[PDB]
Amino acid sequence: HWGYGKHNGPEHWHKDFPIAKGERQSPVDIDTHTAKYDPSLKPLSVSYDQATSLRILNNGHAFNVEFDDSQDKAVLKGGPLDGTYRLIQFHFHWGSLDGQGSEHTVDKKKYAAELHLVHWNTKYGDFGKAVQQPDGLAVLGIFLKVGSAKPGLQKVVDVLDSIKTKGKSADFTNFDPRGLLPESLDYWTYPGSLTTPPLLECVTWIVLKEPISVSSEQVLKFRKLNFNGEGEPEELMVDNWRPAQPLKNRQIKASFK
Ligand SMILES: OC[C@H]1O[C@@H](O)[C@H](O)[C@@H](O)[C@@H]1O
Ligand SMILES: OC[C@H]1O[C@@H](O)[C@H](O)[C@@H](O)[C@@H]1O
Ligand SMILES: OC[C@H]1O[C@H](O)[C@H](O)[C@@H](O)[C@@H]1O
Ligand SMILES: NS(=O)(=O)c1cccc(F)c1
Ligand SMILES: [Zn+2]
Repeated sequence: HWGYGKHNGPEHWHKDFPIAKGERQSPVDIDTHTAKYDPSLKPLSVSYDQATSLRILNNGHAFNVEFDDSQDKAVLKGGPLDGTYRLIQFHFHWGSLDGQGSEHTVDKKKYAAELHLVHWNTKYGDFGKAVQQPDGLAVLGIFLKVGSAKPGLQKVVDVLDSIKTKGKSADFTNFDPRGLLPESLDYWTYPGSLTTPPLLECVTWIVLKEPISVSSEQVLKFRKLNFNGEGEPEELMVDNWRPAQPLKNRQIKASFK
């Protein structure tokens, strides 16, 4: 099964998911000097005040915080997006050390981790139909650097001991994802893909320029999770990131002059 190890990691994925070598794969390096300000991008609207979180799950690759997406609540609109995209889950990618962990890079810089808030285009009715469409998904990506603690992350940190191994879940109601955002919504955007199998080319990426700061202790607790299930040999859940992929025939646009 796919994973991040030497024998099943990103360099192997193409054998079962040939789109891994496709024309709009993610992540990419964001060259900040070649990214061009796009005056046509509409204002971005992150509207999370009515979000309904439900559960946190260790899926053997990362942990997902899942949201009720049965009606318009937490939604992402504007920017490059045509229509309304509903929040379904967020998760992170992170490293074994603070010097790596992000999927996107900024002028080749790797951050300690990267948060992905995943949304699907409501015109397609359900996530499964959305991932059959070129404009089915929008992922809001946020870099994490290590410094001061992020208060809005601590509830996540503090529940991880209850979902240590693959297949474990816990109730995670009444969590406010607004506490994970930076101050500024300046962003870069480009068309890409899921960064894990099945690597589907359905995503409008919106990557915020301003990182959030998290404490060393917060990210260290991410690294205590396990890729394996209960009773199996312990494999620490670290380095669950895909490296940057070829930009090919794409341009990265900036929301800011
Ligand atoms: O409890 C987390 C969040 O859930 C939302 O549904 C509420 O409207 C917010 O006020 C609250 O902060
Ligand atoms: O032909 C000129 C156009 O080239 C495109 O590649 C750029 O995205 C546009 O910003 C530019 O106006
Ligand atoms: O908001 C997410 C979670 O935070 C804390 O773990 C609370 O104890 C729990 O009740 C809540 O579900
Ligand atoms: N890492 S990611 O591209 O955000 C992603 C991968 C797979 C499924 C999904 F909903 C989101
Ligand atoms: Zn992701």
